[PDB]
Amino acid sequence: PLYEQLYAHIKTEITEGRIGYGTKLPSKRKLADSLKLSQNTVEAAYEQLVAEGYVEVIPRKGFYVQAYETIRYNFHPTHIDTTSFPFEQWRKYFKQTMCKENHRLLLNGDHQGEASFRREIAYYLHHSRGVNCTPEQVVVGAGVETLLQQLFLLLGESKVYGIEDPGYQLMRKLLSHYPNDYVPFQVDEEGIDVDSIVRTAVDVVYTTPSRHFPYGSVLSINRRKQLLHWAEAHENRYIIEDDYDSEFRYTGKTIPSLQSMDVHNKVIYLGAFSKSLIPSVRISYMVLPAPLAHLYKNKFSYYHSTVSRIDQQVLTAFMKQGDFEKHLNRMRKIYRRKLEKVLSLLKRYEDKLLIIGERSGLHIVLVVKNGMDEQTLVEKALAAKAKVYPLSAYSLERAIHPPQIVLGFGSIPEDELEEAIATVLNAWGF
Amino acid sequence: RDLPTPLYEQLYAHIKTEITEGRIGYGTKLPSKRKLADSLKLSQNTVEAAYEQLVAEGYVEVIPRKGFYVQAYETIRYNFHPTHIDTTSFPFEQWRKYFKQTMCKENHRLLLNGDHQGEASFRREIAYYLHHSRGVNCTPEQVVVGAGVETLLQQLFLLLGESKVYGIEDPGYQLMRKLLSHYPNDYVPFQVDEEGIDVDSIVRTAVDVVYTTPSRHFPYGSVLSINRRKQLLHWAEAHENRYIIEDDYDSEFRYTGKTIPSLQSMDVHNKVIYLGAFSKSLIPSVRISYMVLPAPLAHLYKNKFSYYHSTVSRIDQQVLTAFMKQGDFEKHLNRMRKIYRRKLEKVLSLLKRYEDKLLIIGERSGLHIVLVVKNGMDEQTLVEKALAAKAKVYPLSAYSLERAIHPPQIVLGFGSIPEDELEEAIATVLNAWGF
DNA sequence: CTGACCTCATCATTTTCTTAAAAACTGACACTTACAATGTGGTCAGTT
DNA sequence: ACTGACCACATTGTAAGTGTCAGTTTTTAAGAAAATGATGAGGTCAG
Repeated sequence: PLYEQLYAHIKTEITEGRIGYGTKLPSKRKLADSLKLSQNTVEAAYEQLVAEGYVEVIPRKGFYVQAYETIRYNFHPTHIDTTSFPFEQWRKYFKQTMCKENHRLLLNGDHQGEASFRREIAYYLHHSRGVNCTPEQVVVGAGVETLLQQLFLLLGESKVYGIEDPGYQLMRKLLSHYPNDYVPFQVDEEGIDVDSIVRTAVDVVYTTPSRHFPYGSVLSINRRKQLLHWAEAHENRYIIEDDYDSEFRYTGKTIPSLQSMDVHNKVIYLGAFSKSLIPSVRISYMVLPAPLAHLYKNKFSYYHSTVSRIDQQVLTAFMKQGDFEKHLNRMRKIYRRKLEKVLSLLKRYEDKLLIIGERSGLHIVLVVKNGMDEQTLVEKALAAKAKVYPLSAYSLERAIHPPQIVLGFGSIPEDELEEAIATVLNAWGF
Repeated sequence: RDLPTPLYEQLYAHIKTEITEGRIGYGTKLPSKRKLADSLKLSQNTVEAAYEQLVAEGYVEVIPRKGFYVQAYETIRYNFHPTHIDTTSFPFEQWRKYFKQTMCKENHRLLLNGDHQGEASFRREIAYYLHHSRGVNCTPEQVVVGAGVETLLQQLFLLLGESKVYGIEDPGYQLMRKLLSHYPNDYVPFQVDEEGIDVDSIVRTAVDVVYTTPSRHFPYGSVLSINRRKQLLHWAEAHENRYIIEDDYDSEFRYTGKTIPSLQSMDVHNKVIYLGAFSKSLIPSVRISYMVLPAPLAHLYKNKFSYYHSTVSRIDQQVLTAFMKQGDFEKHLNRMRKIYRRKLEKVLSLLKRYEDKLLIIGERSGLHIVLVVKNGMDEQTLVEKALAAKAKVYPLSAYSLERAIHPPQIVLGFGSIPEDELEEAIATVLNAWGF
C-alpha cells in the first residue's frame, strides 16, 4: 500500500544518501499535489518516518535528516507404558477446569505453587509414605533439575557432594558446570558404605533409600540409623532423600520413607511426579525442614513459578477425587504381569544369562557370560534394529569384566515381549 | 482381626514393637513358621509372607533350611499491574478444540519426553512467524525454548562465564539485578534520556554485555533512533568478546505506525541474541518463552547443555503449534490490539480533564501510562491513600535506585480492568487523593 | 527322624471392568449484519 | 503567504452473529469378572 510504499521509497533515499543532514524534506503540502496523492497519506508516511527517528521535526514544522554514515524396539527404565493412560479421564477434568466463567487463572501467582495443590500433596504424602509435612513446607516446580539448581544456589559453592558410583548420572552432570566437587562412593548389596562416609569429611550425600538404581538394593534399618546419627554428629550437614520409584513394590507392600525417622528435622525430601502419570508433563516437588524452608522463602521471594497454573489446577482436580490410586493400581498390576512374563521367558537361559536384582521396579539388569565384549553386544543389538543400553555408562570407574547390560520393558507392548527377546537373543547368537 | 488392615499387618506391627522395645536380642532364634502357626492358630501362608516382608526390610535374616535370626541392634478492588492482560477476551472455546484434537487415545508415543531443544515443528513455525512479522533472519534449528525468561537467562549466564560485566538500563525493570545478586558477576547502572540508552557511556566503559529493549522502553516507551542503533552495533563489533541482548517487550502492539523492525534485522556480523516471550500476549500463566542465538553460540550451547530436558510440556508445545499453524494467533492479536487501543483512548480522554496537576509522559503504544502528581504530598502518602480505598497502586520508587524527580510519578495499568469500571476506579482513586 | 525350606488346591469379599439407551455437545455450511481499515475531500488555529 | 491537525462520508474485506443440522461425544444403572488375603495340603532337602 502507498501507506508503506511511500515510506519505503523515502527510506531508501535517505539511506543511500541523496540528501544529507539538515536538508528539508522535498516539500510539505506540495509533494502531495505534485505526486497527486492525498495529504493524509503523506502526513501518515511522515509520522512513520519521525516515529523511528529517521527524520526529526521541530515543533514548528522543520524537517531534519538524521541518518549519516529406524528402531523397532528400545530398552531403558525412563520409558513408561503409555497405552493404558486414561486420556478420557484427563480430558474431562481439563474441560471442567478451564471455562470462560473461571477466568483469573490465566495470570501468574503463588510463586511456590497453588495452595490446594500443596495441601493435597502434603495429605497424600502423610497418608501414603508417612512423611510429616506442612502445607507451606512443600515447594513445587517443573523438573528436578530446576529444584537441584535452586538447592545448589541456596547452599553455596563451598561444599562437597557424595554420589554413589553405580547410579543415576545426574548430580555429576549438574556439578560439572558448578564450581563444587563430588566424591564417589561404592555400594554393597545392603546399601551405601556408611563407614566410608563417616571416615570422610563429606557434607551432603545423595542416595535413594527406597530402591537403589539400578540394583534395587534396599537399605536396612541399622545403616539408616547410623546415617541419621552421622548427620546428627555435626550441625551443618544435610541428607537428601530421593523418591525414585516407590509405591511399585509388589510382594512386600511399601517401605516407609527415610524422613519418617527424621526426628531432628535433618532430611530434605526430593521426589518425582513424572515417572507415574506422564514422562513429558514436567512436575516435581520437594520438602524442606522448617529453618531451611524459612530461609528459602526469605531468599527466593522474587522468582515466579515454573509449571503452569492450568496443569496444577487440572491435576489437583484429577487426583483430589481419587483416580490417582486407581491408575497407580492398574499400572502396578500390568507391570507385575509384564515382569513375571519376561522373567518366565528368560528363565530357560539360566546357565549363560544370570538375572541379578530385585523384582520391584521397571527394569532388570542381566550379566552376559558369553565371550563377546559389551561393545559387541551393543553393536549387534543395534544392528538388529533394537538398540540396548549398557551399564558401563552408569559408573565412571573401571569396566566390569562380565558385560552387564540393563534391560527395560516399559515401552515394549505386552504382546511383543516374546518377539523382541527372541530377536535380541538371535542377534546375540544364541 | 476386625481392623481393615489384615493380620499381614498387625503381626508385622507387633514384631516391630517387640524388636524396637528390645525384648528380643541380637541373633536370637525366632520360633520359625510351624510353631508360631500352631500356637497362634494362623495359616502358614500369612506368617511366611509377614516374615518374608520382615526379611526384605532387613530386621531379620533368613538362612536356607534353618530358622530366622535377628540382626537389629539399638482486600483489593481494582488491581493495578502494568503486566496483566485482558482475560475475558480470551477465546477459550478455540483452545478447547485444539486440546481435544491433540490429546487422544490414538495419540500415544507422545507422553514420553524428548527433543530437549524443542520439536522441529514448534521451532519451524516460530521461526517462520519471527521472520515474517519481525524481520528476524535465523534458521529454525538456532531457536530454543524454555519455561519463562528466568531459566533462559540463567542458562545464558552459565554458558557465558562468571567474569563478564553486565550492563542494564536506567532505574526500571528490576530483573537482571535480581538475577545477578546471586551470582559473582556485577552490573553497571546506566542512565537514559527521552530517546534511549546513551551510547557514549557505553563506549567510554569496558562493559561486555549490556541489556536493552530496542523496541519499547520500560516504562517511558522511548524508541531508539537508527543512529544510536548503528553506533551500538559498531561498538559491539569493535571488540571480539562483547555481545548485545535484545528484549522485545510489546513490539507487536504499536497502534498507528505498523510495527518497528527488530534490531536483529540490521545485524550482519552475528552479534545479537533475540529474547522474546509468550507470556504477555497470549497467556501470562503458561510460562513459555524462546531465544535465538547465532551459529557459534548455538554450537556452544548444543555441545555444552546437550544432556538436559526441556522444561516446557509437549502438550502445550503441540497445542501452540496447532494454534499458530492455522493462523488464529494473528486474529487473536488483532482483537487484543483493538480492545487495548480502545481502552487507552477511553482512559486518556477521561483523564484529559484533570490536566493542570497531572501530566502524561509515556507514548501511546503499550499497556501502561506513567503520570506525575504535582500535588503537595509525598509518594508514600499517595500509596497509602490509594491502598486505603481498597485499590492500591504501584509507584516507580521500587523501580528506581535513586530519586529522579521530587514530584512522585506513578505507573498506572489498565490490562485487567473492565471497560465498565475504568471511570469508577479512576473517580474513586482521585477522591482518595486530594482531588 | 523331626526340622525347615516350598507350591498346588479352591474358598472368600469387594474393586474393576463392560454393554445397553438417553443425554448434551459442537461441527460445517450458510447467511445476515456490522465494523474499522485506507482513503479522498474540506476544512481548523497559529507561527513567522 | 507558509504551515499546524480535525471533521466530512466514501470504500473493500475481516470480524461477528444466529440458524438448524448431522455428528462425535458425555453420562448412567445395570451387568459381569478380575484380583487379593485366606485356609488347606501337600512338594524337596538339609542336618
